[PDB]
Amino acid sequence: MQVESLQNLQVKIRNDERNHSLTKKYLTDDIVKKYQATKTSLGGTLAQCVNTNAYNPGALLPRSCDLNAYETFRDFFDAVIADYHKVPDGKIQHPKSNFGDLKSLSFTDLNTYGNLVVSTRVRLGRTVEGFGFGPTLTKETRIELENKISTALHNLSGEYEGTYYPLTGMSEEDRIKLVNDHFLFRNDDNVLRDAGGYIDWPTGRGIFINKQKNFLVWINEEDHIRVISMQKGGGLTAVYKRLADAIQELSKSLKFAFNDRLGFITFCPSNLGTTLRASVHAKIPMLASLPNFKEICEKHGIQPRGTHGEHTESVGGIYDLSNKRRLGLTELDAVTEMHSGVRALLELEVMLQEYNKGAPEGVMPVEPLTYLAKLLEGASIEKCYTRKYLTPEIIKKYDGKRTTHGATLAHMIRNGAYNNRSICPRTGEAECYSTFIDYLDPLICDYHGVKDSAFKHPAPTFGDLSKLPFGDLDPTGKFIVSTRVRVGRSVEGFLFPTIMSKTDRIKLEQVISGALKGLTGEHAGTYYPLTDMKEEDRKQLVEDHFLFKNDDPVLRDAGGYRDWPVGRGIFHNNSKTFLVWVCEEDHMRIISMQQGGNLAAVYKRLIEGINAIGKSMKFAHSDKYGYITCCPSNLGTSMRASVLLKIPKLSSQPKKLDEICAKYMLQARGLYGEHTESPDGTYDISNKRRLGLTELQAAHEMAEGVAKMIEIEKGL
Ligand SMILES: Nc1ncnc2c1ncn2[C@@H]1O[C@H](COP(=O)(O)OP(=O)(O)O)[C@@H](O)[C@H]1O
Ligand SMILES: Nc1ncnc2c1ncn2[C@@H]1O[C@H](COP(=O)(O)OP(=O)(O)O)[C@@H](O)[C@H]1O
Ligand SMILES: N=C(N)NCCS(=O)(=O)O
Ligand SMILES: N=C(N)NCCS(=O)(=O)O
Ligand SMILES: [Mg+2]
Ligand SMILES: [Mg+2]
Repeated sequence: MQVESLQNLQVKIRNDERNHSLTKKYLTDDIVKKYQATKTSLGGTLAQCVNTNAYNPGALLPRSCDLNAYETFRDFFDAVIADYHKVPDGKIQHPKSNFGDLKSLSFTDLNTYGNLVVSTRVRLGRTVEGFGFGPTLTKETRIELENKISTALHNLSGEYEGTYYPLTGMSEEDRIKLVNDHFLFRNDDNVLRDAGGYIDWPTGRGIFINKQKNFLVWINEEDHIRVISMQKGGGLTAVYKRLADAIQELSKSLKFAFNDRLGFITFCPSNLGTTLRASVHAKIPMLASLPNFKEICEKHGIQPRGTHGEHTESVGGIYDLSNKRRLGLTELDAVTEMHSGVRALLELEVMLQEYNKGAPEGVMPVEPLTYLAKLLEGASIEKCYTRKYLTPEIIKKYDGKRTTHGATLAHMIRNGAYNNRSICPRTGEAECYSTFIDYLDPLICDYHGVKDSAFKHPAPTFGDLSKLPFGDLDPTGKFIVSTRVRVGRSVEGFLFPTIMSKTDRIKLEQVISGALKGLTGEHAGTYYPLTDMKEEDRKQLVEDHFLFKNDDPVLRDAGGYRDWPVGRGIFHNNSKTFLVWVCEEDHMRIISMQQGGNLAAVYKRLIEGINAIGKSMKFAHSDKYGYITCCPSNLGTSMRASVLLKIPKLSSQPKKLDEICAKYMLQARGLYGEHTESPDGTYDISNKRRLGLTELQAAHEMAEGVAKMIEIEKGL
């Protein structure tokens, strides 16, 4: 196989902005210098290994010119393997082959759990010693390999009797039937092609199929052999045993390449070790719809794969589920993990289907309350309001309940269950605060530090915008970078961004963007739908502290990134002193900011903007809780006044900082908001409480708070 010089290949890969491969990562100048003239014992080169990465930016891994590539270019492959298979401290290791004691082995049929499994499949790969892969085979040696393999296949015992169908002179209608029946590989794998997988096609290739049609072998496609066991239903025990017996019989007729570090050698580094992939095709549309679906799979040791294109137009929800691991465990370990992980996922799909029977369409489905309650147990009952008030009495009273429009208690604790460092819930609609009042009301009192709960949250009280109890603090630029004040609002009649539907978002955005487009004067500006905004535009505004971020796991697991990015947007005036996030955590976030410390100018611009917006829609509001929001922490005024405060460096004593914080009902966030760290010792310094006080008071408790936190400056 003739390819470009290794150094050309490295340039192409490196200058390709789209390439994010492990090849790119580890194909270093040192590596290229060390290996550029080196040949394997079968005549292969590192260039032949990485060729495909140069022409397919999407591929994550290299391939191998032949089985000796792993040893000959070890500095390169070990790095790639250690990373991909997540090997601890790069001590790559693989245990001796072990399928288990077949006569005593039994796994429950996977259709026990909701009867969702169309079919079950297990496959292995093997390399035969003394032969190269695509880059280093000749036409005649590939045919010799093919003959050696088919010969051993014909000598297989009774259950494995069948027919070998070479790919050469097989009709295009037989081939296309076999592929759709899930029996045969496809033709169109560009990664494989540019790795040399289709040289001299179709000679030396074929498929073996037994009479029963539940065991089959691919010769010289992606590996020397791919050995496959499969049938309808969820009978994994039978599928596994059939595979294991076949490969043990074949092991006596063929010498398979095996490595003490890497296990069985394969063409792609992804398949080293067991090479074993045990899979089901299962109907799991609700589990598949969850925000953290992939991570839930990963956590159970399972990789999900789509099946899009394998069915008619209206067939959905069918996924390939398999053990993610290959390397550093036995075959028995692998299929056991597959079986435990898939069972758990399938059971979770049954629980979701039961628990969300009858819920509104497009509304996020949720795990059962007692399931999420158990995950929440990894959170601290002293820091986490979400857990502290989720008592056994609460679960008993509220499990099974829905608001009028479908919100549950399970919904609002879900972000906490999956992000145990998070400390507040995220509600689904305004009606949550009455429906689930026994849980939310004492949490609300605790967080906001209500002292006399006999009284209403004050009516909206913004004060006289002409004579304010603060003015320009007027600093230098020594402590305060930028002054900012924001409020959240909800629109009556709409579910919150957590569980609202796509169609809801489209209608909400229309209401709000309409009002925003009509703002005049200092508040006149442009609305930017996230659907039309470029990725470097968006990231600039985010790093400029103007736009909300799109990768917060806590908001993601609460439902807030569903149907992304439909109905999300940023509005701002030309100066960017006034801004509105449409449908992030809340329906609205109305923001005023500028460089400097002039809180009064910032505050005034904010209040004027709120009133103008409020002409076109009714904000959700209660006597007890004031302006209602997604998170209970943002009730009342829903107001957060803040500056980014360079305190070099009271950070030095983060307890002199935490004391000076608890002492004002103020909160410390990172440079880029909550759940971020602070370089520079620069701190997001805001008033903590928003309920049980007016908008003037909230901003004054901040002013006094910062005025004082500053003053412990160069007395230091
Ligand atoms: N559990 C299963 N039941 C039926 N067919 C399957 C199953 N798992 C995989 N397949 C089929 O195998 C073929 C190739 O799948 P692929 O994802 O490349 O798996 P592998 O890498 O193990 O060959 C496709 O037709 C796919 O539908
Ligand atoms: N005083 C400030 N100056 C500049 N940016 C700020 C200030 N306060 C908050 N931000 C930014 O606003 C964004 C929102 O983050 P977050 O902490 O979630 O605040 P909220 O959601 O209450 O608006 C973040 O990028 C944060 O860095
Ligand atoms: N083809 C296999 N075996 N894995 C996919 C890796 S890659 O094509 O993304 O490099
Ligand atoms: N409501 C927001 N964004 N944060 C509350 C604090 S936490 O729940 O994210 O820990
Ligand atoms: Mg495949
Ligand atoms: Mg936020």
